[PDB]
Amino acid sequence: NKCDVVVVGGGISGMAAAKLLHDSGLNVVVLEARDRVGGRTYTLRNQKVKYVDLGGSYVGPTQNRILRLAKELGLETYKVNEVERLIHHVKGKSYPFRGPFPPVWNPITYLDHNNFWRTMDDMGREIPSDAPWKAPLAEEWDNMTMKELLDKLCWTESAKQLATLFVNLCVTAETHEVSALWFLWYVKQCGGTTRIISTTNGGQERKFVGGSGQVSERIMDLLGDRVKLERPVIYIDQTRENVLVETLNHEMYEAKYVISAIPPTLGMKIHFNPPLPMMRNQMITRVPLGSVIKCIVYYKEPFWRKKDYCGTMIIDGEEAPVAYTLDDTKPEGNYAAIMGFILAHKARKLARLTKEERLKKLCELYAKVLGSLEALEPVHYEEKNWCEEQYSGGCYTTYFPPGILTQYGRVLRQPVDRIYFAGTETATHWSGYMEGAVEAGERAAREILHAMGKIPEDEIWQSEPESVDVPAQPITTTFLERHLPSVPGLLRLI
Amino acid sequence: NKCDVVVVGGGISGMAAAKLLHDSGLNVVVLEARDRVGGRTYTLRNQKVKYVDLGGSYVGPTQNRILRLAKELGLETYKVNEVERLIHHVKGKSYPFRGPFPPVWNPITYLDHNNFWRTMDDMGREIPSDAPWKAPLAEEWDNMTMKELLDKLCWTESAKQLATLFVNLCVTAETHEVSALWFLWYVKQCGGTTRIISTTNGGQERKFVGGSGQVSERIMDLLGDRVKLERPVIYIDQTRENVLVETLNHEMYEAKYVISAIPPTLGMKIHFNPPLPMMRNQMITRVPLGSVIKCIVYYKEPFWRKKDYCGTMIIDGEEAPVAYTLDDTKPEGNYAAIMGFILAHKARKLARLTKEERLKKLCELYAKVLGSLEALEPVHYEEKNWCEEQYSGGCYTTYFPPGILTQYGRVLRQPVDRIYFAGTETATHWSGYMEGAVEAGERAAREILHAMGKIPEDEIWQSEPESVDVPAQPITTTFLERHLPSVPGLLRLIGLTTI
Ligand SMILES: *Cc1cc2c(cc1C)nc1c(=O)[nH]c(=O)nc-1n2C[C@H](O)[C@H](O)[C@H](O)COP(=O)(O)OP(=O)(O)OC[C@H]1O[C@@H](n2cnc3c(N)ncnc32)[C@H](O)[C@@H]1O
Ligand SMILES: *Cc1cc2c(cc1C)nc1c(=O)[nH]c(=O)nc-1n2C[C@H](O)[C@H](O)[C@H](O)COP(=O)(O)OP(=O)(O)OC[C@H]1O[C@@H](n2cnc3c(N)ncnc32)[C@H](O)[C@@H]1O
Ligand SMILES: NCc1ccc([N+](=O)[O-])cc1
Ligand SMILES: NCc1ccc([N+](=O)[O-])cc1
Repeated sequence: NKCDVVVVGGGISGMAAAKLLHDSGLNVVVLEARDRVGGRTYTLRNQKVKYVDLGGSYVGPTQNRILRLAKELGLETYKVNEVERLIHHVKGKSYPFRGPFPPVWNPITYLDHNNFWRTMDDMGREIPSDAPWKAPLAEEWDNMTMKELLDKLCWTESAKQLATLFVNLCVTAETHEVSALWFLWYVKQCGGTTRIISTTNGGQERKFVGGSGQVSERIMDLLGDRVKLERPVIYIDQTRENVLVETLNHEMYEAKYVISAIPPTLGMKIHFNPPLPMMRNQMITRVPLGSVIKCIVYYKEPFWRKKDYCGTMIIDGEEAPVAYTLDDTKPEGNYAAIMGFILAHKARKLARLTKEERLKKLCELYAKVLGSLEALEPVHYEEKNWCEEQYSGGCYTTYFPPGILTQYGRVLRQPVDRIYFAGTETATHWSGYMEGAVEAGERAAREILHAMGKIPEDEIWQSEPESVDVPAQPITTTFLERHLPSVPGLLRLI
Repeated sequence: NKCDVVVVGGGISGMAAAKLLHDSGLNVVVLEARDRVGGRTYTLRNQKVKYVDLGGSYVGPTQNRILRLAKELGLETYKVNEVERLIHHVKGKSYPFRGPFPPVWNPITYLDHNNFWRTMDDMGREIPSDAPWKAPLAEEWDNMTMKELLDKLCWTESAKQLATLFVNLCVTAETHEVSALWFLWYVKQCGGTTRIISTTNGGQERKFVGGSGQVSERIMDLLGDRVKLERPVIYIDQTRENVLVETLNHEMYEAKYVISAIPPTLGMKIHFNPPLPMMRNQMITRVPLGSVIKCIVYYKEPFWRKKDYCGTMIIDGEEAPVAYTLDDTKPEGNYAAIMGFILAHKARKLARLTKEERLKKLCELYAKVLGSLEALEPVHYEEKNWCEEQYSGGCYTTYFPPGILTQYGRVLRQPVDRIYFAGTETATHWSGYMEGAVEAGERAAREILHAMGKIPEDEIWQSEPESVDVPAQPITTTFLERHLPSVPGLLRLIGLTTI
């Protein structure tokens, strides 16, 4: 029944908010729709895999909040294998390489690739992390898809194919589905292209020993009986002195304040009294999540390492079910595995198959790309299609179709009376990630502390000390990278 | 508690489904979220206006199902005033005209305008009404916005400006928001550009005497206590023998079958057990409704008619709050009024103002467009912002952003076990309209009758006899319209003789 704050949603963001409020001495209740916490993180345990992250998994330098929270909970990280060579597979052939970016030899193609990445970052510098709709060319960029941008920018099919894969991998959506403004903001707020795509020194550097699901589980342990599982919220009534929150099983909860820590569009599952203001009412019908199947194929050994391949594959083309893989082998060197993402329209297309059929397709792809018959002899398989999840809507995160961010973006984290908005979608740094989940949860919790007169306005947004365990190397460019001309620039010079 | 079919939603589609089922001898219940039926139709009555439609209103030739349903309920139509001249207001000046299309004098601009409309219809012919995703270039067209299509097609700012206004008016959304495939389908399934934009001989030809909301009200009267108001559905459980439907006030309903007659995205407000299949799960988060404020300004007399203006204004330009108006005077000639739409981004922008501030802006616009100081002397004002409606989501209808119709379109009316899908969005002829609501409601009811073994598969989709009261003139083109070149075609012809 009665408490200080009801938190709707027990993913990382809701759990982080609840923990903060609880630690401050308030009485909190977390209402969670599922029979588990973790949300878009989910760690499966069985004897075959020991543990595997079927949802959110990777953390890296500059993600200091998730690192701090996890460390406090007694968790440790290990490094994703990137010792040996990466592979770029293009037009049916594998090209091994080192460093974050797949190399390019054709000079014209080199100029075009260089200019594409550079231009993404140039554009991003004009986009405020906390208010992308304030970009000088906000409307122009918002009224275009990433597909139109790429069509204008890329003078080679090669650069355009890699740019397209980059978009599909980053936001699990097609270039024609997403706003140019939103995508450029998305990249910028993760620290730029190099940081977002990198394993070593970027977002995919590390995983948690034992799985990321332990973050939400261990907070649930701390909160004890304050977490209510299988309590989908159906109704929020703000017409009276105390906020009334009702669940599907008819339980009633009364609080001074509410934190909505669910994906924005999942706000649609709640009936509001009084109705939401017009802008939020429409916003929450305009913001879908992307489409992905996360697939993990297990092998007797990490055989790719013997051929001086780390297990990272960047795989061009329509025929490939999976466009990106990483080595998912345990730090001990056992439970050898390849993690792959089936992205965007392929998730939709390949979902029609059976589990066994998808396994076979992945193994045949990997055998080709790795040039290894050993890829054809899997010992186990796990996968999760996030498109089927009623209480997620997709993965990894919410994307903004053209026109939406400029028109509706400002209401995303705008409080509605006594409802404050957490969830990774509301973060300003690594929004879309576990890191942004923590930022948003703790910020929403502190907005409530301030509303209660407990802290100054000054302390709502709080900086994070850099992790000593995962230090960040700065992102550098070369003189030639900075100053080499684009394709049209070379033509203007001619 | 127990019945044959629960219908979720008491708008025209749900009411049409419920009526058909009831007439066939089944026990039906309608569960309606609001304290009223009608949904996206709403007829306000007070002494100042007598009655006024604040939501859906116009019907016209080829909309035979809504016409038949309304006639059977004892309703009559009247013709929207189009006796005098229409006005096209462009770059601060008004140009009166007759006929559906605003005329163009510059022969280059003339070629461009002609080619634009022609091309919309050309492309539409390639799109099946019942399966737009089967169009030969479906993916190509779906992966483009209407803005990109317009940028490629229109060689003049003049054609591009009018085309933009046409999209905004038709689907209450910006050109950059909507799929080109979806918009081309949407126009084609209303019978094409001429039919959709026309008053005389098109969609805006007529209104119902007394308001469109009488359609839903009169069906409610027929069904009696079977319509439950203020019963928003929160939960549908299909795990057992009978389907279980729960409302917000905790009432339980058990049925053999369910019809969902709500806007597709509003399916999100229901928790499903078992969960929806993956495609529908994601589809319902991908399909927003448009943005509109419908505004009616009342005057002492229909003074525009004295100046040989019928009251239709097509008003281009960012500064104009309202891009389209029609005369909304009663057929008796009293309660003189102008209806105008505030569309898409302007609905969002101008919603920040007060009602009094919006009235002032509209009057000042109308005075300018009509060249009439009388427009500054309104006697009354009514308006409705459909963006604020929890149980509509917007108006007039659902639009599809780029990429969505080809990926998700096929599940829109695909049954989910014992749930069948009605609502205007699922129609194949005049989807988006009251007409499409009737088609979809009755088709969904018959899908259930067929499932029950009561009718053959053959009878699920049923043709409609043409109205005798509202006959449809065919859509014609001229020889020149058909064969005049586009701008680039003229240029190709020039480059050819220069060799
Ligand atoms: C799915 C996924 C995500 C992911 C990714 C790969 C996949 C396949 N890889 C990631 C990675 O490597 N590194 C990273 O940092 N992030 C990665 N992502 C995304 C990441 O998992 C998410 O950003 C993060 O988990 C989001 O957290 P948040 O707390 O903001 O949101 P959530 O996990 O969805 O939690 C919401 C909870 O709310 C419950 N819910 C939903 N509706 C209700 C109602 N009505 N009532 C009560 N509770 C509700 C959900 O069940 C959920 O638990
Ligand atoms: C808003 C609008 C619409 C409109 C238009 C102008 C405006 C401003 N002009 C039109 C016109 O001139 N001619 C025409 O034919 N159509 C026009 N439109 C669109 C038209 O009104 C709609 O196409 C039509 O009314 C749609 O009917 P349909 O039956 O398909 O859908 P609905 O009216 O939205 O009814 C849905 C009902 O469901 C209830 N609801 C919603 N959620 C729930 C839940 N969870 N549980 C129970 N009931 C629910 C809604 O309250 C509604 O009554
Ligand atoms: N959520 C996992 C993930 C996200 C982004 C990239 N990337 O390369 O941009 C790789 C992997
Ligand atoms: N829903 C009203 C309406 C719809 C479409 C048009 N049009 O011109 O295409 C006019 C008015």
